[PDB]
Amino acid sequence: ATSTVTGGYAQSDAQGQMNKMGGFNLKYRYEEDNSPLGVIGSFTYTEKSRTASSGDYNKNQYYGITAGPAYRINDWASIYGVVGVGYGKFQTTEYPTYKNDTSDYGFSYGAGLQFNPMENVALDFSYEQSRIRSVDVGTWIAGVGYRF
Repeated sequence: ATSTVTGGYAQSDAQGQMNKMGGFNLKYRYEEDNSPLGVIGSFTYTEKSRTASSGDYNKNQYYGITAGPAYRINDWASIYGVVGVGYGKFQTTEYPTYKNDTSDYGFSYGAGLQFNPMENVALDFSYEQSRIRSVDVGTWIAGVGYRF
């Protein structure tokens, strides 16, 4: 078997891709004892706030669980479709309105991409998109790290 040890930074941004909201990442899955079959785990954690001069004071955190396998077509690369849900319950934490009416989910989906590994280097990507009504969310995650 193998364990592809990856992690890195992510930007979950919504309503207009402009927001550094990430924290850390770790991806860690097991590989099969016959086929070249792996599994691919996204985990996101958002713990950034964004001042400038307006008052975007990012309350709450997101939590986002997306999953799928990874398998080769013949023997070039291993990529697959991955699917999940994203839950965040934010609030405007400046203007005299506080939490308005927040609470919804979005079914995150996209593809999970995994690169040709090394003996101490891995390169893993997820790109997940969700919608809430008429606000898109996009989240990319870098999985850089090792493999053994």
